Amino acid sequence: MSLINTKIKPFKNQAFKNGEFIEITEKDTEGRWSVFFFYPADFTFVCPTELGDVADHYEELQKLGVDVYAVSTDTHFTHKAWHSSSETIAKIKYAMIGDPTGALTRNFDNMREDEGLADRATFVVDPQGIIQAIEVTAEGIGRDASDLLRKIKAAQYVASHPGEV
Amino acid sequence: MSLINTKIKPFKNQAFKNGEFIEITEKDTEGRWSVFFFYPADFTFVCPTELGDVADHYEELQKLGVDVYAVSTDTHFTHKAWHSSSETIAKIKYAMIGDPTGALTRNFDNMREDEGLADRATFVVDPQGIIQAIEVTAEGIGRDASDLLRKIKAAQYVASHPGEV
Amino acid sequence: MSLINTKIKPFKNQAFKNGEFIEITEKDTEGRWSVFFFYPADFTFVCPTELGDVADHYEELQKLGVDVYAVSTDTHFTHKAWHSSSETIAKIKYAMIGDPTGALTRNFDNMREDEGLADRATFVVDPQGIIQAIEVTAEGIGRDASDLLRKIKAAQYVASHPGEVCP
Amino acid sequence: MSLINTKIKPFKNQAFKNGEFIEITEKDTEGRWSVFFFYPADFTFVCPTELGDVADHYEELQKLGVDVYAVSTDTHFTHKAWHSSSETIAKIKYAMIGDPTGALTRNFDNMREDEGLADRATFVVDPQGIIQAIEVTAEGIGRDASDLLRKIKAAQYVASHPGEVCP
Amino acid sequence: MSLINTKIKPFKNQAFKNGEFIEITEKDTEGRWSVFFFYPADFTFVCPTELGDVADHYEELQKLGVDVYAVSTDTHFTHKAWHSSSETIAKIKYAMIGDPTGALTRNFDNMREDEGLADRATFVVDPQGIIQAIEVTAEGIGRDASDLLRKIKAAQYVASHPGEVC
Amino acid sequence: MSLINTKIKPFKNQAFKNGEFIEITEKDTEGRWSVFFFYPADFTFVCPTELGDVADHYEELQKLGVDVYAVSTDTHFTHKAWHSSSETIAKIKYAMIGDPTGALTRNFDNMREDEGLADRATFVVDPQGIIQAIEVTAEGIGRDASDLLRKIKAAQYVASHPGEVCP
Amino acid sequence: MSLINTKIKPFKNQAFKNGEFIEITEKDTEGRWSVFFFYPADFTFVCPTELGDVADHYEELQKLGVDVYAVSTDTHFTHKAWHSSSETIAKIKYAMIGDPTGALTRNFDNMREDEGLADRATFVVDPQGIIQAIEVTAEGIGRDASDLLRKIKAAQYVASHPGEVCP
Amino acid sequence: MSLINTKIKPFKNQAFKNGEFIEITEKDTEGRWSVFFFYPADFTFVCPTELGDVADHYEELQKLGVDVYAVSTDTHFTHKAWHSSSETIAKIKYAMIGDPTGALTRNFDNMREDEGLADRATFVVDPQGIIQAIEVTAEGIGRDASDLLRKIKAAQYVASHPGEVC
Amino acid sequence: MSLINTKIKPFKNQAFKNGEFIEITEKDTEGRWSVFFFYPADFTFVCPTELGDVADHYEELQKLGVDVYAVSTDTHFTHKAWHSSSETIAKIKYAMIGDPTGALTRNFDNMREDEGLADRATFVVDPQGIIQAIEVTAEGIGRDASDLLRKIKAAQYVASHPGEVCP
Amino acid sequence: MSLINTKIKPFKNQAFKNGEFIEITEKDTEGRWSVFFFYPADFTFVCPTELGDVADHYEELQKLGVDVYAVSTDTHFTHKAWHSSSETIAKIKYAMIGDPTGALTRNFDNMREDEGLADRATFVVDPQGIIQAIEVTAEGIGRDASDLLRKIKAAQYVASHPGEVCP
Repeated sequence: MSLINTKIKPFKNQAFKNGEFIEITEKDTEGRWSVFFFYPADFTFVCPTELGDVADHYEELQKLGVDVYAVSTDTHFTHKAWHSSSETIAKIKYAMIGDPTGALTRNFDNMREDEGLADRATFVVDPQGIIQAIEVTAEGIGRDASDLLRKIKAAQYVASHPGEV
Repeated sequence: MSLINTKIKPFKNQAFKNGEFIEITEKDTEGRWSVFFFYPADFTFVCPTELGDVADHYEELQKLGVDVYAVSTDTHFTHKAWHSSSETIAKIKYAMIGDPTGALTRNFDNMREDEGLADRATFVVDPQGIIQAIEVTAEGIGRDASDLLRKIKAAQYVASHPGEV
Repeated sequence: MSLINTKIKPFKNQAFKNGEFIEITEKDTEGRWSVFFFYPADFTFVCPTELGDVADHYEELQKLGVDVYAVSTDTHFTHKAWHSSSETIAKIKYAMIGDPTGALTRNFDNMREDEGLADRATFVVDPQGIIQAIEVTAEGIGRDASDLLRKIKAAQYVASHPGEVCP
Repeated sequence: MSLINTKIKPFKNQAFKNGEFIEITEKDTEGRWSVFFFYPADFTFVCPTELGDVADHYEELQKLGVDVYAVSTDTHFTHKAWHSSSETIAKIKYAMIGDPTGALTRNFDNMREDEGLADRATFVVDPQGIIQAIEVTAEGIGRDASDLLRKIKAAQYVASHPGEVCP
Repeated sequence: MSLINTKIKPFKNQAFKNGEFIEITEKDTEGRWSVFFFYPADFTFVCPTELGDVADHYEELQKLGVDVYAVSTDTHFTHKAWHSSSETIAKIKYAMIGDPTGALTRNFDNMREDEGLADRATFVVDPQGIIQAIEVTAEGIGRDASDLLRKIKAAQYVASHPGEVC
Repeated sequence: MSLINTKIKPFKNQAFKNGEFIEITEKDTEGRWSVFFFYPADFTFVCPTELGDVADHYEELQKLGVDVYAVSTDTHFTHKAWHSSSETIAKIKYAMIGDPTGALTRNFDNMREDEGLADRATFVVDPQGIIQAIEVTAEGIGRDASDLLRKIKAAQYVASHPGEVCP
Repeated sequence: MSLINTKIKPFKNQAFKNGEFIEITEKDTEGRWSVFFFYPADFTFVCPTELGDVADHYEELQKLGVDVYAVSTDTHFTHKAWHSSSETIAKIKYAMIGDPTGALTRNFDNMREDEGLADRATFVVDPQGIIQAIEVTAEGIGRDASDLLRKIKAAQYVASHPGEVCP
Repeated sequence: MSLINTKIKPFKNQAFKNGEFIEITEKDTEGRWSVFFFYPADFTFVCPTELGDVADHYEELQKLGVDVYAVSTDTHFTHKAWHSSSETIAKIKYAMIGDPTGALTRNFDNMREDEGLADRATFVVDPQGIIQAIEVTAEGIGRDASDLLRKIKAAQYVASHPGEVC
Repeated sequence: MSLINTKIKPFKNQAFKNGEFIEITEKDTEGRWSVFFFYPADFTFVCPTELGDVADHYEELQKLGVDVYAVSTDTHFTHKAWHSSSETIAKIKYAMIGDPTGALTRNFDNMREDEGLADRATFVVDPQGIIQAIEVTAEGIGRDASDLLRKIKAAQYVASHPGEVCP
Repeated sequence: MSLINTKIKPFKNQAFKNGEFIEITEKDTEGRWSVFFFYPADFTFVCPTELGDVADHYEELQKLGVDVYAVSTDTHFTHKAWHSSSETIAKIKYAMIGDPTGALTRNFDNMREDEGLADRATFVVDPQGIIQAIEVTAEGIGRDASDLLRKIKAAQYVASHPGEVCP
């Protein structure tokens, strides 16, 4: 059974956001468009072009009323260090959630059970909590932020206008 | 458990391809890059911009050595009629698979069990049979063919060069 | 476990009738004689002589107080397209139900599980919902509408005169 | 889970035919067209027009290479007595199978479980054993043999010459 | 797991009695001694000596306040035909129950599953519904009606005079 | 499920016979007619008319090649005492089996579970081990040995002469 | 799991006592010291020295307020016969319980399952129903009534005088 | 579900015997009469009359070819301390087994689960390993060694002279 | 599933303290710092340096408001005898708990299942009942009380003043 | 179910050591003294005094023939970053294992299931693989490396002189 068009499960995770630690839950996503951006690990040799691309469009997403949540199995302590260490990660101003339990990752059925890391997946959730769009990729295959931006605009248009030609 | 990075299951489905009925199986996908394009139904009032967009890039995909498989719960008899009826569907020259049993749709966990139709999903499969990229969307939210094209080129680059910076 | 002389199971399917879509249920059948006409698929190369033959007698069936329900595993969107495409299907004035779930087909135990299509079966249901006549045929074997009419008239005769047969 | 286009299940029943008892199995039906004719009970007040109709066409069915098997839940001993009793049943020259177990009746899914009798169903089986036509009716609703004969000729035509007919 | 000294299960069966069809249930057996006489089938070549014997003793049984119920897997329509056909069955004044479902036969655990016919068994049921005597035999083995009559008289004596210690 | 026309289950019980103890098994019943005579208990106040009646016919039964086995849930030690105690039981020359475990009683489905005693049942078994006749009665209802003797002669006749049809 | 220091399970058995039958239950043991004396069978060739030894001390046990219950898997009818038969058993004035169902024997976990008889066990139960002493032996090994009497006096002493510490 | 007439389960336990530690197993009991004497605990205020009685009769038991094994849930280290401490326990010449695991106690179904101590029970085991006599009592109830001695002699007589019918 | 940072499970054990027996439960540890000190057995040849070390620091622990509980699988009766026997154990003024059930030992997951003795483990529990420090060693490896004392002072400091220390 | 004196379970984890990644298994530990040092997370604000204190004594441990294994639930990619970031972690010359699965942490029963991080535990393993010493502490309570060294030397002394303690 697919996760498309289903309500997101509850959670409690700590996160790093613009130099301050915070706690996000499913309560925070209510009445807001949410974007859960899963990625495997921090401090990897792979280019963080995907996270940096979303950082560029984050001003645009905030104007649409869309929150962004970068998720990974590393701790939020690690996210703070990787923000200060890397130049590309310094650009992001959205919440970077840590999921050492893996609970939030397993809610979206997105766990590499052998590696203990999250697969590369992007989810789009409406104010009601229902998942409207999913995108999963293998390693080395990037996901485009401008493509994501179009999918969100389409989702907001459908919620506004049911049954268009 | 996710379908990402798993081998595709076996199948036997009839299909319509450039004016001729044919039978495709998992044997045909072996040694070839395959793209399974799921969509709910034929003769709907919704614009088939997604199928028409892939038709434009089909010349380009064939040069990369990539086969395309449009899948739906309607019969292959219905696919022939919709090819002759519609102008946008007349453009496609790839196989349009019919899945009235739903077996091929349920192999990819992509069934609307209430409606008896397939969800809007796109899959990318390598010559080995392993799924490298997944994209699922709700109705009204289109998927971009140029975005898909980039994800395939990336997948072929990774298969060629393991462990790039 | 014969399916004859049993009350029809409840259902909720979308259908196409006279250029507009409608929702049909078991609530619509009660209080009226119903005829569920199953066929495997739309846009098949085999002729719809059976479907067109019922369309000719539909004026007589409506006069008798009998509704007709053409059922198939295709969508109602296809039923609209196949109505405009073919001449024989353009004669159809009754509802053409779509059953992509197969639920309505499985209620009558009439599903080809391998193919995922309905078998060629015709059922006659009284106002109470009880099935009084069944006719199932293989591919290529035609179902006569004139014989169907005779069975309907016989069923209505027995309903009007219960236990008054063969003296 | 329809019985149409499926191979018949094996059986072993006693039967009465032309003044002597015989044992009939699924092996007797092999390589030959068979017609299983079910009816509820013997010595009923209902007129056996359906049994008599097939008896008239039996000479014509034997020319087509078609065997007929009348089946009921009564014993083969009972069938012999009903042959000597009624003048309509005296016309019967085909085998009258007794099915007190109900096994043969339940193989065709044609048992009135609460009554312990078979329903009025007619089946057409090809030499391969595959069921090509089914016809079930309620009490009082007659099954005409002329339509059955037409269905058999159609079935034999499709088996002989696949790839037809109308486009 | 025996069937002796147990209350009979409820049932609904059609039967033929003196040129007329009737419906018997467990309600009809209440407040009366009953005798369920199972036999395999009608119109068989085997001698109907067993049913003919009970027909002779039926006058005696009706005096004792005992009803007789001949049960079989054949229909009640056949019982009527077999009554007019045979001269031995013409002596039958008691009810001939038809059990095509087999439910009544299955209540007494007396069914040949592979044959679909009832085994030749005899049961004696008191007014309370409790089974007091059981007799089962194989094909060709005769059941004596005079011995049955003796058992019924003994059953009625014990019910009337319980705890008489010899 | 009926026990008529079924092979007896295997057993190993201790028994008292003719002033000495012996062990009886299903091996002893092979190739011989056997009669299993169940009764509830020893030293009861009820008159043992049933056991004494069989003892009178035991001389005749041995000429027919028939063994008798009186079974009960009491010990074989108790049977020896009851043989010496009562004058009616002193007539018995056949084996008196004790079944304190109740295994042999439960093989014939003849146990009063709440009481822990056997019901009054009599079984006739042929040399093959198949049960040909069953007779069960309630307390106070006597079982006739003359009728039992008659049933055995009928059983031996049918075994020797299969399928006798009377003219 | 040990049965020592546990409340006895409920039961309802028929027993022979002093020339007449009676029904014993767990209700009868309430508010009184009880002694359950198990032995395998009646009319055995083994000398009943154990039962006769308790009969000698029964006069003394009744002064202590102690009831005795001789239990066995034989019927109470058999106990009456064995009371009249043997001279050693004629001494017994306490209740001789019969347990053909074996329920009371299995309450004390004292059944030879393969044999269908009780083992040689003796239990001492206080007014509360709690088991204070257990004594089990094999065949041929005698149980002393004098030692049993001593154990009861010790049990009554401890019940009256809890936690006695010797200086 | 009784423990009478059943072969003893195998075991491995440390024990104290005559100022020296030893390891006893089921192998040591083979070909010899054994007496497993369970008691709850060491250093208790209750009188050790039961163990003292067996110590007096131990010479008699060794003549009969009978070994004695005093078992308890305490360690064998404590048994040594309790041997030197008390004067009644100083009479003990037989082995004092320690069973802190409780395995040997659980083999005889003789454990107070909530207390974690063994119930006061006595067992008599023949050379074959079969249990011939069992005796269990509650706290404060004395076990007689002279009666135990009588049972052992009776057990040896029956083994020697089986089927002597009086 | 670590025991660190978890509330201790409830118990009820007998113990010896200053020449008299007492019952200790989880309720006695409430509102007070507790130290559960496990060791395998009494009267062992191994030198009790670890027991003696804590006895020297017990006066210092009582000032900090810390109770000490020496635990083993031996009985509380045994602990009394070992107190009078050894001169090192004579220094003990804290409670010596006996755990013959092993329940208290198994609550801390500290049982040598094959030996039936406790392992050499030391636990530190706060007034809330939460375990703040664990230390387990093998046979021969000593646990020093000076390090334990330091760990307790650190635990009391963190409880008093959260938010430390080094960045 | 104490974890002391048990053979360590097999594992396969990635690790960081001296600026390069390596794979460590139970195969690497056998034949050598090993020390598994668990800590909850990298880049925590709390000081790594415990981790730096072991780095000071690592020259002495390598001389004693002892390997050190720092374990945590973070990736080995973070261990490399935290090595370059902090001064105290730059002193680390031994392997720092990553355990994102938590498998290695769950082998030692040292997982905070709520937080998904390892508890502060230190284990000492001999060449045979048997665990000889365990030390677990809460957050804020320091683990002394000088005390750890003493336990190691004690474990090696007992291994060299088995059963030669405390005379």
